[PDB]
Amino acid sequence: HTGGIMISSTGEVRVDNGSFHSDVDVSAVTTQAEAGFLRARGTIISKSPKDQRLQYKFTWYDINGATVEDEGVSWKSLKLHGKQQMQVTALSPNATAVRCELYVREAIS
Amino acid sequence: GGIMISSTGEVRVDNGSFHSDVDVSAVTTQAEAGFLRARGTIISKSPKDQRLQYKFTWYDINGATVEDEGVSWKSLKLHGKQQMQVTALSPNATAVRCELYVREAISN
Repeated sequence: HTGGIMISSTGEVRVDNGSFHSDVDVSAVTTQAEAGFLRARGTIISKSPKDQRLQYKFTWYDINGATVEDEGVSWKSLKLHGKQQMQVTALSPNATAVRCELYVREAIS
Repeated sequence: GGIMISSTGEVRVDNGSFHSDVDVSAVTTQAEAGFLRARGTIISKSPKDQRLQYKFTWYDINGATVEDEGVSWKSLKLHGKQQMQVTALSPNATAVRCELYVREAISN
């Protein structure tokens, strides 16, 4: 038995695997915060009717591409209801961070 | 089984013995002989050979699809850690934007 996955260049990912169907869009940007800090702003949108549990976290990078130590930050759970959008945010852990990346994980069934 | 998606375009799937990992970039376009050339990069993030399929879809000023007879899903082989640029030319002058789509099958 097989399923399928389709990815778009805009960040949309859909999975269709037997009775399991998900369709989520993930994006993030950094905005300037105070005292030389950045603030990550992410958007996670479901485009499918059934509730979907997922987890997310941001990671941070400096000008060289090195990962910036981010103490006490782990994967956080969300239940996205059908067609719900959620906004997620994180303050940079130190002023050397120039960029963030948002990761989202979901269980395929 | 699970999937991980990133804001920089990575999609990683792990499902029993099935494993895939790729990154799909944003599309850029440029003018070319009265048409637009679309470009995207697909990057392997696995040390093993992968194969997937891709297609470009074109849109007009209002986001209506600009029908492209004949052109559909195409195969692409990616050696471990290889980076491949894929490209398409606009079918006609009403096309102003393009999106790149990538698909694969998953199993157990």
